[PDB]
Amino acid sequence: EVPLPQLRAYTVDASWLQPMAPLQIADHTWQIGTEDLTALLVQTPDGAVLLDGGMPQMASHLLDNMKARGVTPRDLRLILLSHAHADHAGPVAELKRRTGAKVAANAESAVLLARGGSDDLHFGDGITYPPANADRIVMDGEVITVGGIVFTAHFMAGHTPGSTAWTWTDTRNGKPVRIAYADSLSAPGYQLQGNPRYPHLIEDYRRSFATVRALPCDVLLTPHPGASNWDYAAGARAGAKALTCKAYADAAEQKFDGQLAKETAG
Ligand SMILES: O=C(O)c1c(-c2ccccc2)oc(-c2ccccc2)c1C(=O)O
Ligand SMILES: [Zn+2]
Ligand SMILES: [Zn+2]
Repeated sequence: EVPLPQLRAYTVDASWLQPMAPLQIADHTWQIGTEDLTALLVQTPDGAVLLDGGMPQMASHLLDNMKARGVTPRDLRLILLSHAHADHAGPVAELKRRTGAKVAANAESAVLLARGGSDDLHFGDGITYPPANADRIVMDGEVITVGGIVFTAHFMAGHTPGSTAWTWTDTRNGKPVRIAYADSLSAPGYQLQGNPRYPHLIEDYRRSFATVRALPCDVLLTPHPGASNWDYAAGARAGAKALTCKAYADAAEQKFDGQLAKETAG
């Protein structure tokens, strides 16, 4: 007699869990996550913003990196998200408890976050994390301003219903740098065609390729840094091979077209 299987925790490559010191992207913007998961701190004269936190277990590390940058728990005003999967929104509930941060997100991301990632359209209850509530709901193209860094939301549904690119203008050497944090355009293990839980999935992805291609994009960053060819562990060379938003979108569309063909064959 065979019992039901134990629960299996989702495990990741060691580099996804490997702490790194803050890496400066532009005058106000730093990577403060691990070697292989993005978590961006944007520091202003009127508080700080975090875009993504990575996995559930990264909360204390993020807080240590914030302190190294001079940002206290009270100083963190706002959390934004690329999308609400465990590997990017992991530690959000814990950060809200340990800091002043409030969460702004679109309705789709807020609903999935409130679920802690459960009942995912594709992963089901396979990748759950602690639930969190959003404090503010944002619409496509809506702007949020903190200390004169202006973040604009660009909905790019597909990877999740609520996938979002966040764009802002920072500086380097007194010159503007248009940063684009574009969400994932992967479909890992997804049923793409005739999916009853996401009937217009393909059309949403195609529109999202177009959105990403057109973003204001001097520097592209992605939730998984490898997708945009970042190597955070390479210090001074971390961003040298980085893709343009146009190149990222083209590569993603080519991979998606291959996946569609394999699906039809399978
Ligand atoms: O966010 C996702 O859906 C992806 C995840 C993931 C999601 C939740 C928990 C653990 C991993 O891994 C990957 C991934 C796995 C291996 C290599 C690169 C990315 C994802 C992707 O392709 O977007
Ligand atoms: Zn994801
Ligand atoms: Zn991911």
